Amino acid sequence: SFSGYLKLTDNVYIKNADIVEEAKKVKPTVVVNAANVYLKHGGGVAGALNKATNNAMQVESDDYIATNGPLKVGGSCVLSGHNLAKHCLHVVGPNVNKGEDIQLLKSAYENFNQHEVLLAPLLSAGIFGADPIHSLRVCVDTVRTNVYLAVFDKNLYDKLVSSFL
Ligand SMILES: CN1CCOc2cccc(NC(=O)Nc3cnc4[nH]ncc4c3)c21
Repeated sequence: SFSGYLKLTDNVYIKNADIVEEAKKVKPTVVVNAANVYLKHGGGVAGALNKATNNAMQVESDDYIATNGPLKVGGSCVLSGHNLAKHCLHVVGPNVNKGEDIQLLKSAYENFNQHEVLLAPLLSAGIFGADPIHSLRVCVDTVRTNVYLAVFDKNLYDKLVSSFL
């Protein structure tokens, strides 16, 4: 199961880890992708997860969009986890660098409540432009199911733990 995580709350855990390496080791039921509405997995966590699947995540995602159209900011869809997990929950947090409303971050984290346990990144963090400290606060105050947060950057991980209320 998940190992080496620091316990933040009754249901939220955190670790300084590369989510691709973590997913390959644990093979969780659900890995969360930091998706955009088009499921174009070019960079950030999405680019990394898609590269680990040898682009199979992108081929599946393009068929999903061709059939269903784009997701909503704050929405999600469940697709295959390929070689990383049973399922991938593609969640769209607001991208501050595209001028999207940070208030949609709580709606994005509500998608996690449909799954009993998840391996996830902090939504809207990294190249999505939000404050990761804020994202962790919204995560703890919204998600009720068991969430294992992987934070790639060691310096950010230390800042998140040391400033956690
Ligand atoms: C190095 N690993 C181990 C297993 O083999 C593969 C295969 C594909 C990708 C990676 N990891 C990766 O790209 N990680 C990555 C990058 N940028 C990122 N930005 N934000 C998160 C985040 C994660 C790995």
